[PDB]
Amino acid sequence: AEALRRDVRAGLTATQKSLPPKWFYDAVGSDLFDQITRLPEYYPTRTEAQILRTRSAEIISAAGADTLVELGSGTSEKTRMLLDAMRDAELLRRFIPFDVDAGVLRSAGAAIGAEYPGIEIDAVCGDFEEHLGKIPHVGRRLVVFLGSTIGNLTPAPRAEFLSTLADTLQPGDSLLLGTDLVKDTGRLVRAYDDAAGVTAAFNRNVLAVVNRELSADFDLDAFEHVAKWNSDEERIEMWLRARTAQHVRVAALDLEVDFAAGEEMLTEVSCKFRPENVVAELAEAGLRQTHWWTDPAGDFGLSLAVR
Ligand SMILES: Nc1ncnc2c1ncn2[C@@H]1O[C@H](CSCC[C@H](N)C(=O)O)[C@@H](O)[C@H]1O
Ligand SMILES: CN(C)[C@@H](Cc1c[nH]cn1)C(=O)O
Ligand SMILES: [Cl-]
Ligand SMILES: [Mg+2]
Ligand SMILES: [Mg+2]
Ligand SMILES: [Mg+2]
Ligand SMILES: [Mg+2]
Repeated sequence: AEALRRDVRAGLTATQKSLPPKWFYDAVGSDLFDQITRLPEYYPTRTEAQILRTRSAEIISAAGADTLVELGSGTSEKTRMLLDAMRDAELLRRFIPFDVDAGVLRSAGAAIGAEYPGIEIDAVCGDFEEHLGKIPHVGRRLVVFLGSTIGNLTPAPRAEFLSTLADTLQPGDSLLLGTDLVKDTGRLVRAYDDAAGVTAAFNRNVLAVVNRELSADFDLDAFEHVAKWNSDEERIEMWLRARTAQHVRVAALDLEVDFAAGEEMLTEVSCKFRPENVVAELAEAGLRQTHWWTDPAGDFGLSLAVR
């Protein structure tokens, strides 16, 4: 609660307004993201799923893990391919989902616990930039971070995250990391600006979160969804653009802020990767990439790495 107060105050009073994307993921937002994963324009989920379908047995063989830790786990739908391979290999003992959204952990924990009789479920609620120490150091761990969620951190915080995560890995542990790759810029923008309007609803939902949690009065349909490709930084950006001037009261903060007509507020970055740079970022964090896989079109990459 304090985290949200501080993030919203800092974000809305900055000259370039912004909100952190972790706050998209309340119950409504997590469900909207689940819908995003099945949009025709949003290739990341099905392409990473393709790689996992092909490579899960190999990944499990390489890792030899009895414990799957998943960061930003969400519904853990793709994760079931890894869990199935761990069960086939007679290795699976434990699943540790980690997420900021307590609801999605309760749902996924319940489902996975039932689908895999005899495995321990130990859900951890937290922010993966601050609370990795809540994850138990137990067993032989395959730590999984799918979806290119690592791209939702800009380069300095990403490097700090990776180094911190690397320092939690013991010998015998492995990191499986999904990274979305640089590609045609039209395909990229459309993946964040679908015909169905679902991404736009997901984006505007951060305003609903602030409205509810902090007693604010954002008018959601006064804000236009804008997805941009930033070619200098090689990242997708999501923005909310005020269609007309807006006066917003955030009552829990005793705060009033103004949006000019046309004023844009940054709600998310999604950094896109060049394959050879993924090796370098891992190495910088003290991790040796041991395997690299891509889908048949080269849209998406999956790394396995160790200390
Ligand atoms: N800072 C943060 N700390 C912990 N979880 C976060 C987070 N920011 C986002 N999340 C969670 O990470 C997930 C991002 S969406 C990705 C979901 C799923 N792993 C997939 O690959 O499809 C959501 O479940 C969201 O609630
Ligand atoms: C979760 N993260 C990987 C998504 C979040 C997202 C999807 N659409 C808009 N934002 C992405 O950056 O593609
Ligand atoms: Cl819009
Ligand atoms: Mg059996
Ligand atoms: Mg209005
Ligand atoms: Mg309205
Ligand atoms: Mg538009």
